Amino acid sequence: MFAWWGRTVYQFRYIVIGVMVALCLGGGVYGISLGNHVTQSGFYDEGSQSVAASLIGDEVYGRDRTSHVVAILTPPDDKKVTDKAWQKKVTEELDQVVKDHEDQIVGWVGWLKAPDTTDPTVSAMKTQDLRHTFISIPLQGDDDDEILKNYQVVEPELQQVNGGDIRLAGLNPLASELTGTIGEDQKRAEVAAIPLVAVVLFFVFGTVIAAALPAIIGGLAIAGALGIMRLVAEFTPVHFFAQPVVTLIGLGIAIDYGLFIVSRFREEIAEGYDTEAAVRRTVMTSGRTVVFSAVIIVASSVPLLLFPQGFLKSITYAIIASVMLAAILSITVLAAALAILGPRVDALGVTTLKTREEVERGFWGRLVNVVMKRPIAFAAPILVVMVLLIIPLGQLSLGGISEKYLPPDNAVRQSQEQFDKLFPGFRTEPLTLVMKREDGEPITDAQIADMRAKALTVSGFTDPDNDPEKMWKERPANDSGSKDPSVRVIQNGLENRNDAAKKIDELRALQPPHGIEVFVGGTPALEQDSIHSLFDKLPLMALILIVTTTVLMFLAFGSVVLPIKAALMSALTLGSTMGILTWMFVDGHGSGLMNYTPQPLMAPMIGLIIAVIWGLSTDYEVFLVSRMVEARERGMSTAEAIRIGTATTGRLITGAALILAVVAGAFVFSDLVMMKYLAFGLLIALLLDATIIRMFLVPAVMKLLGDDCWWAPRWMKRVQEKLGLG
Repeated sequence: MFAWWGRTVYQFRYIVIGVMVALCLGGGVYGISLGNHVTQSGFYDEGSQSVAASLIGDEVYGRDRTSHVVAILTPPDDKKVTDKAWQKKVTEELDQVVKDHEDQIVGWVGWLKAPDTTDPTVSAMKTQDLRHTFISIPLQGDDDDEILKNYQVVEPELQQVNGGDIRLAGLNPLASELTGTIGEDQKRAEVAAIPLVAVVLFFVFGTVIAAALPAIIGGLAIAGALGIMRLVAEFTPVHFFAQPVVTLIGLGIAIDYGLFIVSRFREEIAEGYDTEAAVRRTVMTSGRTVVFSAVIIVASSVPLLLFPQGFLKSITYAIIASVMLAAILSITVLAAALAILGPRVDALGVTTLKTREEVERGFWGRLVNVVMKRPIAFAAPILVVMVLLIIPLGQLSLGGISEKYLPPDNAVRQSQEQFDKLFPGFRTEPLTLVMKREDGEPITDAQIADMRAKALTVSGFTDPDNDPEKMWKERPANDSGSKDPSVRVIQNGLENRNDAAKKIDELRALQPPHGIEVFVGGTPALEQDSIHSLFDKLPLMALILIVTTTVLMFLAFGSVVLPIKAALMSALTLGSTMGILTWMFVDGHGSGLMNYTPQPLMAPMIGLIIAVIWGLSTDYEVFLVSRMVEARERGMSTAEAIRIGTATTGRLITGAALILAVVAGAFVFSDLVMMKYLAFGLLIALLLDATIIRMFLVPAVMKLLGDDCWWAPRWMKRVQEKLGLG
């Protein structure tokens, strides 16, 4: 099978590179337009009750457009907000902005439209000492995606009204700033990471042709994966965050796969085999490991499909479509591309821009004997430090998307927090009570006052009027909503957003008036319903994740003790990495150094970081142990097999982890916080596997385990062979 494709990729090697580089570059120009056909929704549970409350409340009442954009106006030269020459100037300029964009802006509403008003809520749009006043600029669009693209059309000219000084805040000035970090991070990876991965790719192969062939494989994968994600958008939507997690994870692993196929080809050439022999022998060993590695990532990422978050579903498609395409490109393009030029992998050399590898192979031979000869002295201090690193995980707070995902010194984050200080009380996240009747009959004003009465039993709901009768005010209705007599929602905020987990349960516990069914929604209910759905399905994901990666390793290796030693070791790296991230992102240790603000972690990010760490650390255990397993099949003792595998791999795995840490290191400088969280989640897990796990834990435990490392029952070794994996 793998042996068959060894020479089959050589008999037709010219077509194999011809069609595959054509599809990747073909799908590359198609995937250019992915940046347009991509959404931003998918963080809340689309099937929960709070979403139904939020979707029903938008049909009956009106979709809230007041919170789209808020601009804070300030008169120059310490003038107060009563100057008629300034009001006649900036109102003339705002009307000019709306007149120039009648398709994007519906019009602006503010205290400046009626300077001599009596409406209290329009009077609160101007502060006490004057000097400051804000407006609301509602925007056009059906879904949350049109409104953003409409905001980014008017934002340039809108920014120039007062002269240059308007603090644009609200939903869209933040959403444009949050999604705008993707351009910053990916550009940072182009100018500062893709050069650094060219140094590492060269300081492991010594030649131009050798160093550049993984970059060709990595480049085609991105060009190929963006085409498939562009095609997926033609049916179900794909999220904004799915594009970085290809540039981030896929680009770094596609080169890694290209680093073992090019290297094992160079190894079999240095042993004396001909070109067709090595091409036939790499795909039975390295090509077999690359394919097994890719299927282990898919095994780790598909349990995320059990989660209802759309944003997580779009990402696992980006992870599968960039990893499986990275393995295919390796035993296809890179197999043929190496078969075409043969030994000319080492032709070009450094000058067109052995003794160092043997002293490197020698150093790795020395260290493992030190570990094998005294195993418990290494396997015991490491065991406790790792368990000690899982202590901070007990402080796991889960919060929602907010303005504090930017650096604390950000332009828009300060424009937003300035708004909350100047005009308190306008920004609210109430819990809505979407009560509907199946009769299609008007809810009596008594039932409303009766449902409002039961809602008044729960303590901790903001009563700012100092009057328990002006609470649970009916939600204001816009013209765009058609009011069925059956649906009438009431809503009131909370005193502490931490109580939301508690009071949403009490609001559902309130016995509704007879005939009516009350959906509890609001953004605090949208969050606490998405948090709970994660933890109900996280155990089932954990089970499917562990049994699939372990079985896939038993087929990759030949044993059953190594697939369990791996999972035990791979659960240790998970516990330590998430403990540190909780410690440095929830408890904020090291925030001022990286410019972030400590805050609760986003709930779906917890599910993604698990499936990405486990499944990347496991791919490194297959990278390493598969060489020890191959040495055992040549008739070598356990300590001889351990020493041989880990020594002939200490430069490929060390060079592979640098390419991945350079790309992920170019994303730790993200202005978006949860990208820093994921980027650090890679380095901490990655650096822990390539040093503490590879060099000290797996040799000491495999030495302790001895000749039991390779054992597997009789019938199980037959199943692995009958699947053509012998």
